[PDB]
Amino acid sequence: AHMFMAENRLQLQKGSAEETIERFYNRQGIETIEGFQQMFVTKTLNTEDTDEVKILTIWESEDSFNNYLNSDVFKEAHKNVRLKSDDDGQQSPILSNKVFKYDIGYHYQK
Amino acid sequence: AHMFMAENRLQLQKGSAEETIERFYNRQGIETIEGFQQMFVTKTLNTEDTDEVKILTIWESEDSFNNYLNSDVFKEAHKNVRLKSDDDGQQSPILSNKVFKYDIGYHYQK
Ligand code: HEM
Ligand code: HEM
Ligand SMILES: [C-]#N
Ligand SMILES: [C-]#N
Ligand SMILES: [Mg+2]
Repeated sequence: AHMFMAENRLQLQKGSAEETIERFYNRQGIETIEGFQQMFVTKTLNTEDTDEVKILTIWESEDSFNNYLNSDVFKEAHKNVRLKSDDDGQQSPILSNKVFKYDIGYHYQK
Repeated sequence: AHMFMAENRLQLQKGSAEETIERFYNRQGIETIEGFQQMFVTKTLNTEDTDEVKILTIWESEDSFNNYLNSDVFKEAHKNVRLKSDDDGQQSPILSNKVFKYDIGYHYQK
């Protein structure tokens, strides 16, 4: 069975990458989720006028990802997550998010 | 301090992801490079035009990755690689590559 990766790509107001990444430091239950293997939270290195933060999650299967999305644990972790565009998103530097999905065809870990 | 991720993004002819991914199964020395940690080879799902395959490499530092690019093993692994546009490359499904670079702000592995 092929592993699976999801990417949540966040476009952020310039300068806000570091404060946004810090939100991911403390766990909110992902460690309890069936099929979850790893998470990376990254800042893209470039000269763009917005920041880009990506959340990569590695899963034993797409199904395990799908089940996480429907889970109480996911819902709870995201209850206070808002976008700049939301009516109550005044304090949010998160301009947009876009989800990308991938088959992991090969993995090596030293 | 912070880990580092490099991405090589391969823009491929439609349908060629799987044959391309198979070329990455066999290690060619990257695992001997100081600071190398992990490699993922991904296929982007639900693409309708060109196929897309990404090679993600995870490093102890940007310096480690920089050293890999200068290495003999990098050279040896890539010596027979051709883009479709190369004089002898017409049969290659590889249309282009683009490199992206990331600071890893947070990582969790179950
Ligand atoms: C594909 C759907 C999504 C996945 C797989 C995902 C994954 C995750 C994970 C694994 C965590 C850590 C939670 C934990 O430690 O238990 C998290 C938290 C977080 N996510 Fe997502 N997420 C998704 C949707 C979104 C969306 C749409 C946004 C909008 C910006 C977002 C922004 C955030 C933020 C800001 C945090 C930190 C939580 C906080 O501030 O309390 N996520 N997410
Ligand atoms: C010049 C454009 C590049 C193209 C078209 C390309 C394509 C390829 C191909 C087709 C292979 C498998 C070779 C084979 O069939 O034996 C390969 C190997 C590999 N490439 Fe690239 N590549 C390029 C540059 C890069 C860059 C810049 C990186 C890192 C950012 C990278 C990371 C890797 C890794 C880790 C391997 C496996 C090497 C090993 O196991 O030692 N490649 N590349
Ligand atoms: C959420 N990423
Ligand atoms: C080469 N990727
Ligand atoms: Mg296909």
